[PDB]
Amino acid sequence: YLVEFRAGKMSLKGTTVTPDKRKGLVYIQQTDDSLIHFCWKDRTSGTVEDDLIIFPDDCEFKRVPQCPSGRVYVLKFKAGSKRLFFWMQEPKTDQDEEHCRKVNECLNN
Repeated sequence: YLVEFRAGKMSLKGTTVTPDKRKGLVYIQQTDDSLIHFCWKDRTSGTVEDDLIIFPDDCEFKRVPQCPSGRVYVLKFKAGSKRLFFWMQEPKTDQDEEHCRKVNECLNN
């Protein structure tokens, strides 16, 4: 994996963005066709539930500022305003911003 870190996901439940409680792993992998996949894996089951091919400039990964936990990040698509939300699961917050920087580097490089 190019980048990996502990994080939960969220889903739209009707109109409502709803955090998924499961322990998860976000990772980015380059496949042998040279494409870049942004993925989310359920740590308990091992199942990869999300696998998105991302090209440079498609996305920006960013902290969501108004969340009091400070742990919520969004993968925002520049075309269509599609958004995927994640919440950091490492117990200390020290590495959150570095994980975020590494995501943007891997996707845009």
